[PDB]
Amino acid sequence: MNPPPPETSNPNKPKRQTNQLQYLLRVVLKTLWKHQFAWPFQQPVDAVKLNLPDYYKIIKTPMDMGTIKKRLENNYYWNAQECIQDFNTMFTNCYIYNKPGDDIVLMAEALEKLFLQKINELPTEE
Ligand SMILES: Cc1nnn(C2CCN(CCN(C)C)CC2)c1-c1cccc(Oc2cc(Br)ccc2Br)n1
Ligand SMILES: [Cl-]
Ligand SMILES: [Cl-]
Repeated sequence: MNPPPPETSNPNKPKRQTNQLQYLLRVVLKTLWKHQFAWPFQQPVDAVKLNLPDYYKIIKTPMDMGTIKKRLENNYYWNAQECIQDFNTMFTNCYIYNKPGDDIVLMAEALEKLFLQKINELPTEE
């Protein structure tokens, strides 16, 4: 069975809108989401429908761009580092579960390269 998705709403959690988080939504997330390789990463892994009974035995910190998108749109984060960590968790999970040269890994690698290019221009906090 699938676990509940990562949290995207939590009223008592401290949270902010910073200019860096706005950049992560308007530039970084937007760039990755439109890419031809984004689709596997646009929602949590459905281990039931993909017939992956081992996925959530192996991946204990799941993350995906649908969750990140909801977090950014709901202003769930305190800082940019927390969101950057979510992206890095997503990529790392893909590399942990899959094998070098798999199609999904080639896709994650292309998205990660673009991610790195965009976060190099993360603005100074205003
Ligand atoms: C994210 C993410 N991380 N890992 N995976 C799967 C894990 C299982 N793998 C099976 C084949 N291995 C054993 C060689 C495929 C990749 C996904 C994911 C998420 C949503 C859909 C999706 O569908 C596929 C995408 C591609 Br490209 C290729 C096949 C499918 Br099915 N994959
Ligand atoms: Cl399953
Ligand atoms: Cl493959």
